[PDB]
Amino acid sequence: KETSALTQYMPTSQSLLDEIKEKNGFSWYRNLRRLQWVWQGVDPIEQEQVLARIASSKHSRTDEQWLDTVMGYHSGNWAYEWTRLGMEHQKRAGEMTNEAASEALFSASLCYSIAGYPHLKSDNLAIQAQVLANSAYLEAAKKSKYIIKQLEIPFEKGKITAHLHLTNTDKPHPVVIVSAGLDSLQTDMWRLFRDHLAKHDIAMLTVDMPSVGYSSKYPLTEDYSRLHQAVLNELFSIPYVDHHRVGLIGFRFGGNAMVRLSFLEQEKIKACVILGAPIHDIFASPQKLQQMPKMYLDVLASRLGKSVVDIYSLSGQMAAWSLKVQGFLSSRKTKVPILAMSLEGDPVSPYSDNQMVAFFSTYGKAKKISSKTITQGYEQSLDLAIKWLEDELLR
Amino acid sequence: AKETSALTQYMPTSQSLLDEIKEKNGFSWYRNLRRLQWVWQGVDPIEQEQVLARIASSKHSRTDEQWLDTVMGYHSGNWAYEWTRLGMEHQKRAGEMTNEAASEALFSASLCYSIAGYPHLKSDNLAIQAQVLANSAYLEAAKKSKYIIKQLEIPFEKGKITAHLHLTNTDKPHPVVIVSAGLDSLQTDMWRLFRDHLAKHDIAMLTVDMPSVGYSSKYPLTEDYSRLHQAVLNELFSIPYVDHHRVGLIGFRFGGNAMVRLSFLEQEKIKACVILGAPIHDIFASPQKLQQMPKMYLDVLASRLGKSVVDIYSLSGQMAAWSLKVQGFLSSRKTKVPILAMSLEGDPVSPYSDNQMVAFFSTYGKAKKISSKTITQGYEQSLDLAIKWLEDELLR
Repeated sequence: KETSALTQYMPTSQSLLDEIKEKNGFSWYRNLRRLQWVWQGVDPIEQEQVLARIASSKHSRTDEQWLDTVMGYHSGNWAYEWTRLGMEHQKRAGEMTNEAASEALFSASLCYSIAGYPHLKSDNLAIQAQVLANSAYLEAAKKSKYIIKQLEIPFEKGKITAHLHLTNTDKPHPVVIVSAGLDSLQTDMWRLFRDHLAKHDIAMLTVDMPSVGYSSKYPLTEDYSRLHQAVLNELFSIPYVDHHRVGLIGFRFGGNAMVRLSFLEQEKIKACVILGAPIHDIFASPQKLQQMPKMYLDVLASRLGKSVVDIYSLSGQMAAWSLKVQGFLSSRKTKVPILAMSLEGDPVSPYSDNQMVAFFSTYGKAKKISSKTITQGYEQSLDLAIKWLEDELLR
Repeated sequence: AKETSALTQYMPTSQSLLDEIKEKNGFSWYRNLRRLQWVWQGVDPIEQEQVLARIASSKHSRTDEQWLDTVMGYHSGNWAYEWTRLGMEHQKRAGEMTNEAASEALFSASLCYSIAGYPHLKSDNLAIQAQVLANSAYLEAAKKSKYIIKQLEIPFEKGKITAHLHLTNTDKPHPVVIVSAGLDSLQTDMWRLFRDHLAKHDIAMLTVDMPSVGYSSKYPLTEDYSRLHQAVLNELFSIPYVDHHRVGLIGFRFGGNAMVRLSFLEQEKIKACVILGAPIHDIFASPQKLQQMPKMYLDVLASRLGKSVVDIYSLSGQMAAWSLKVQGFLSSRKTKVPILAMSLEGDPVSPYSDNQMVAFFSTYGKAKKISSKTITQGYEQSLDLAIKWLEDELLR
């Protein structure tokens, strides 16, 4: 029961899947995000090594065309190789100083998360890896000189778990609420804080979208930005944060959620940055959704709790996740300035989607993270985005 | 993230009592290591020593420096931390091994993750997450095993009961043994029992957590605490892999209390029952003895009974309801089920008088006292006696 075969599809969808696979010609089931995972903290060379071991394995795969589908839990297996790297980081933290061990443990946590990626609900190995990601992160916080508090907010018969990151507790700090993509965990953004936000005593408060990680028991529903509203409403009682200086950062669908929030809570938000967020295109165009890779569809099916999946039907009901169809991107612009960006060629977040967001935001801007230029590309774009958000917050 | 030994809340005079007896005993451990030796039969001695030395050697702050296993927080020296480290090593080695060896390394990993959470207190978050690691590793081990392990889900009281059916094969219906570990152990803690004992005669093992424990944590531990095992017994007719006409029961500690009770309630579908270290009457009928039990023992009782603040005086009084004698099972007529009741010499939880009582009220029943104090001899002897008793009835 290897990851890529866990999700079941209807006969006609199996045919569609086979065609998309043939058209793509990709050598991987999973969508590889090597650049982003490096930005998040994975060493390029260790990544190369892990992926090469996955790629070179002679063990049987679910689909030989997909290098990352070695079926048994042993060398070659995706979860296994990534878990081995995480363990290597975690072991080394043994006789290190607290700071160096803290960072070694944060790296361990990311490796475990990637090991479980895309985090399908039914994936036994991913479920276990998520635990490992969490324990590593909490061990890392134990050793860190920064303050990391795990907050619990009661909501709809359950509790929302968020992590607040502070440089100190000597005054309210402007705060940035962050939410990663549906296939990421809230503990995957330590670098965002340590290399950027921390530089100015700007706190980071991470939150899992409904159906993800700590929020896995909250269904998505049409009101998928609700856990964030809940969290926003609790800020006033957290003395270490300045609820008057709240910024937002959303990745992928988390970004879609941050835009919604930017309209719903217009008067309480200072600024917002979204990266690679699906805003309208993919959701309002059935055929486009019908051309997405199986991994992306397995995630959507898993988060929505679809047992046997019918892509045709699914592609039809997603239009509701379009912020244009919802009616946010049509009439009045939001007072919240929004910086919307994504890498060139991203089918999930086309340039047009981000142009839309900027148009309906007072002072909004849509930048395209370019390639071909390394020193003023990915890393620089991220940097500027970051800088701009601060300015809105610190100013 | 409170440290395990500090999670249970006691009323001032109860804490006072706890402090007097802890001071009187002068024990160096919160957790009962002697008790843990049942499960430790699955982990290598050299590894036990190494994990325990790291825990005891730690310079990190403890809730109580008298109890070596109470290092606070998730870092070196912490109990869950150290055992989880060993579990991870085994898990890593498994991926480099092949066949049965790989299977066994994952079973070792699973058992280590389980030990990490011991005694599995409800509000213990590290233990809860360790339980997830235990369950995931157990499932990966089953996938690698040549033996068959089926996770069953039985609908009950607007819920589901999760049980694991272990089989040597599914070529024909097999005699089966329903098992219940204590209130401080998980149903997945018994791979050894099946692999090294039941398996030789193709006897299947069906594990089930008692109410308030593991997979059955959401089921309150009422007075009818044998109901989940009773519901599982009824599903047997529908499981073609088992011979519902050849069913046995093995109960460990409080689990044993539950199997005796079931042995009286279902005298026709149960062909034999064995219990080890089961608290049948003495302790629950003596509040004075209970009041002197170690804190970990009481913490477990309080957690399973779902108490918010604990009053040892009232709690000791509440337990009388658990005596099988007080319940009326051990008083009138004998049960037709053959019950073997045993415990080790000097168990303050399961005295010989307790087991003699059970044997008396059992037709062809027998009580036995394992005069040993060493685990090596006490385990093999008691278990060897158990399997023999079961085989005679079940392989007939």
